[PDB]
Amino acid sequence: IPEGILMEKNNVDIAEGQGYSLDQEAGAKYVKAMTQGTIILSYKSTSENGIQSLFSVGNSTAGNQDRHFHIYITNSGGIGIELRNTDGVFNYTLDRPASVRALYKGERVFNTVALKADAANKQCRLFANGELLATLDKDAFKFISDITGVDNVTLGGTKRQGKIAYPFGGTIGDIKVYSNALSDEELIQATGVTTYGENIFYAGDVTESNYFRIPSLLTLSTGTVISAADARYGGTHDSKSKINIAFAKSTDGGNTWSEPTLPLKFDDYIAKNIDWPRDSVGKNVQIQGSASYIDPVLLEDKLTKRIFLFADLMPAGIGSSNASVGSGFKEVNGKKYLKLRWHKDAGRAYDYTIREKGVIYNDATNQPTEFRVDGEYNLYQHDTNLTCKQYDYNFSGNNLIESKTDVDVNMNIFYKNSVFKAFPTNYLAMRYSDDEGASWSDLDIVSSFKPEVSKFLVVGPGIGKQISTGENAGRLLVPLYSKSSAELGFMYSDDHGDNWTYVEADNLTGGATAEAQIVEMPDGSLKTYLRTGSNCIAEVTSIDGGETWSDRVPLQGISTTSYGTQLSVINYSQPIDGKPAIILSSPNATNGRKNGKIWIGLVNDTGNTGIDKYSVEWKYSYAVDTPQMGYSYSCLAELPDGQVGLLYEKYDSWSRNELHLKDILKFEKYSISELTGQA
Repeated sequence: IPEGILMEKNNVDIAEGQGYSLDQEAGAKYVKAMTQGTIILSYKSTSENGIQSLFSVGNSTAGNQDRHFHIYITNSGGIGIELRNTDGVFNYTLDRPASVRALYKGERVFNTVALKADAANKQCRLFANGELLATLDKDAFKFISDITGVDNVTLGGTKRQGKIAYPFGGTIGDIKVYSNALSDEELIQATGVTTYGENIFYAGDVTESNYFRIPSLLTLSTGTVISAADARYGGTHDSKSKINIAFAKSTDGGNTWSEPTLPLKFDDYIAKNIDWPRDSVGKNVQIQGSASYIDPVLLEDKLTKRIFLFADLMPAGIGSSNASVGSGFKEVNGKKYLKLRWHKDAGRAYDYTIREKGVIYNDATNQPTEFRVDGEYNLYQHDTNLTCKQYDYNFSGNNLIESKTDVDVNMNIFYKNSVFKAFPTNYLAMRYSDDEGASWSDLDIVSSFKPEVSKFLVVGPGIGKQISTGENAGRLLVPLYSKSSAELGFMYSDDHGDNWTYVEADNLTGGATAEAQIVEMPDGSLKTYLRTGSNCIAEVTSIDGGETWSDRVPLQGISTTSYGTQLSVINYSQPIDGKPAIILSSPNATNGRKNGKIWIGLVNDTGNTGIDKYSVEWKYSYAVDTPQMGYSYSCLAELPDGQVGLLYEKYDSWSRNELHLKDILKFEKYSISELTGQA
């Protein structure tokens, strides 16, 4: 077979279920016998068929339905290949969910994909839209030449017993089939021709994390747009892992973003780019003894121009699921202090406290020890910083080995190997900045108020809210949720963030994930929209600056799942259709986190007093992509121009089949014209 392009076809429209024969192409005889090679194609799918073959080569005869090779896409954005010659001979498969998309800003768009079958390296690699998606290594390398009785080369389907299976519908922009294995670099460039939206954080940036999750986006009063997200190092698992909070800002209306920083991070475990296994066994494994920060909330005090970053602080090996019930604080002399356990004492003997100026006290004797903690909660003994060996983590088969290295890091009270350990429950941490992230204040653990009866009290990720008018104008609020005497809760500050007060919003003890976001009504009253464990998004109203809240009321007309998903709801500065408006983002499917939509709700004044004064008409909905396309957590922001920015997870973060995916946190912008269908 010749060196180079064996076949090339451009602009082929394929009617759903019909396919397209490439058997009369001059090079079909070569394609039907490839020992290795590269296939690159640009396509636009207009079909909702579940599995759609883009290109295939195989045996179409009776009883030979398992003898073929094909590159396919799914209506949910997955992409993969199957190289088969019946299961007893070989069945090589490779895929990666949420790799491609179907629609962008109201129109079906082209995607560029590529498969490289590299005989020399006994390796197969899939690429899509400028990204290397997956790799398959096989000692017994196989390709088309190994399929028995190949009799066809087809576009838009796979011939199985004379029928077109995995029917594609749409257009094949171009397809090139090479006999040689092109370089990854060529394929990255080749497929990178089609990209939609942009990335703020990405695998390869200075955060050193391969994964990201939980978006936070906010436009400051100065015009600067800031963002934050979980930098998830050990795959995409929720805490009881190694996770830091990343931060970035844009000073050009969301066009370009600065080099990311890590304002909230721990160093007990090294921050490194690592490929987390996605096989049925390894995908479930997570880092066991690392401390972490998870779920960011951004907020600005428009009077002082100060910004705040909040996140859950998880001690080594802790996640909400295994957090100990308690506050993590002890009251001495009528004041609450963080409790500490001396590593040589009994497992549950927290006989010390961190008092004023970080001095650690022996509660029994009520005398200071020779230890203290600085503003970072790192330990000192007689003015010398204590240190401990940093951990590294690597997979040895399906086992994740967490081993010490020779690297010394400052010993923090939240580390597994600290001489003084904090109580194993979760904490609420925050830092402030008066220079838009150039520098941040010391670590402020504001959860002294954590109910002693609570298992966990965490934040509702996204952004906080400052009341702009009325009796409580200036008050800062951050949404919370817990497994306690209350589920939904809030923490507010009337002194510009210096001190915070906890508020129970209900009396629910089930501990469901009541993540919520807050919007302000024209008179300064507040409406909070939250996820529930029912099949609806709930709404609660406050008429006293967030101190008391009405009972949950279902948000009629916006579908969701039983387990639910975090949502984003924000105020918009200009009226829409002449009325005050709020904007909401959330996946709209009743099962699976998919079919993300942006809704616009118009505020109406019924003139009634209190709780029933305002009614929101959810008049517009905007589908971001096709129904099966993944969409999980998100955060909206009104950009300096009239646009609405959107930082979100373009995949199903609930699915156990879509864990540990890189490049899923996307940033997109929409005008009100588009959102309202005006275009």
